[PDB]
Amino acid sequence: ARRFCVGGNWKMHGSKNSIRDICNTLKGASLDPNVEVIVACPAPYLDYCRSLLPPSVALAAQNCYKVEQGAFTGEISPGMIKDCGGQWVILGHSERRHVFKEDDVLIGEKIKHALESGLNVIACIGELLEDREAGRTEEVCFRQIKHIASNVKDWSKVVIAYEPVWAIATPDQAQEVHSKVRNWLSTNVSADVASKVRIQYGGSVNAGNCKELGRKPDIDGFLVGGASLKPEFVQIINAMQ
Amino acid sequence: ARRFCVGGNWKMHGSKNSIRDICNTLKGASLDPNVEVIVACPAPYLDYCRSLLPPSVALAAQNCYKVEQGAFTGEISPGMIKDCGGQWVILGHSERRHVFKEDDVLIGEKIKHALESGLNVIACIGELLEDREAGRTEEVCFRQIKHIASNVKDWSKVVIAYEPVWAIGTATPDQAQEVHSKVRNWLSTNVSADVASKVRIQYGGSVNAGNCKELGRKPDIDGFLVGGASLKPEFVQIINAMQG
Repeated sequence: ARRFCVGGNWKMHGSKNSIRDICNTLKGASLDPNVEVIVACPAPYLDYCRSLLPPSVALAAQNCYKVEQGAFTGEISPGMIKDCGGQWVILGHSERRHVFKEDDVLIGEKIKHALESGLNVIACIGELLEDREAGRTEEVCFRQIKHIASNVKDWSKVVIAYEPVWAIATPDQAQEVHSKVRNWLSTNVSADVASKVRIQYGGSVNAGNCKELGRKPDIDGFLVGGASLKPEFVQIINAMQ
Repeated sequence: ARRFCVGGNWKMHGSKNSIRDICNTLKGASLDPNVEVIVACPAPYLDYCRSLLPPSVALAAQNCYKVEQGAFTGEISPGMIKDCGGQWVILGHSERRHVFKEDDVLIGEKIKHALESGLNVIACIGELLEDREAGRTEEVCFRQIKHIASNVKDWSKVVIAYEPVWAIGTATPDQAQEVHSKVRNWLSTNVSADVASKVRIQYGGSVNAGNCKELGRKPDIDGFLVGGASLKPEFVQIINAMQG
């Protein structure tokens, strides 16, 4: 009874002409109504995308800071994001964690502030290649979700995204991790919450494997990357039709 | 004679409402035309500020990454900045360096990419209180300037800002002048006399309508990189620091 959720993380890609044509494709396509769709564009285009996006696609930012105002050059707040039409924010993404050194406590605080600000959150987790080779997939993923759960009061506003960053994985391997994460939630938070929380597959998703990955009982959607910039994103959204 | 340059770094402040007021103030203010003015707003408002800002104020971003495109969630590039009306980018700011651990080589690569992309750069340097009270204000400021100079081939596109981080955590006009002076000498001997002669070096310490006038008269201080005051009406008076 979990609503399939598909997010598109454009990452550091996009211009006014390229974003516009992606939006036209979205609002001009037959999208499965049952699906909750989200796209995350670069901060400079937030207000712009919101004007071109159909009401069936919610707008997300790719990151934000843990406070509303401050001497933090280069940082944006949940307040600015909402001010520009955004409703979601991606927090804890593997690139922020590994390339930009964002630690669990910081991510924890960002999630807490984002939520009290009225923003929904896609909280990301994932282990590195070395973590997996050392049977540390669970130790890493549990510790990361722990810091997230600790900052979530209303789970109806967050979606978890699992990133097999170690894969730079099979539908079977992804289902296993999603399964364990849900189990962690069920025993450490509540059965109620574990049943309703969407866990998106943040691995490599394309038109060729979306239907199989989506059928997995514990996979409730995707956090798409490169393909979210292509027409192929429409097929990925319609994975469960 | 170097052209006085005043930058306004709003940092993490601003809403469509608040930003509209500041632009209207600048648009309706009486600004010394000799001054080159720049304001750095949060990335979400770039396109918005450009349409409300008078042609006398240039638009800047508060940061950017080192590549045009890529798998770097949360990062923006010089290309997007320019696509939204921006002409400048602040790089190496004390907050990025210390709060977000941005290091010298990374800042160096950003500066080189921003420049080749057609963007002007305000490159920041500054030592911590630990470095100062330890007698290494120079060794820190020189390392940073070194990594900056190494990635600059057209100095006409760059402005350097000095941040007495060691105080922004009180610093007199005398000590500020001494640092700008050493930095300029570093450039004169390690880059060229010409470049050191023309490069603007802004004071990024705390600037207000109360000190801007005497800080500006310092021979080696060519402007400011204002913080909190750039959100208030006094920013106008700071821009007019050298007026008569």
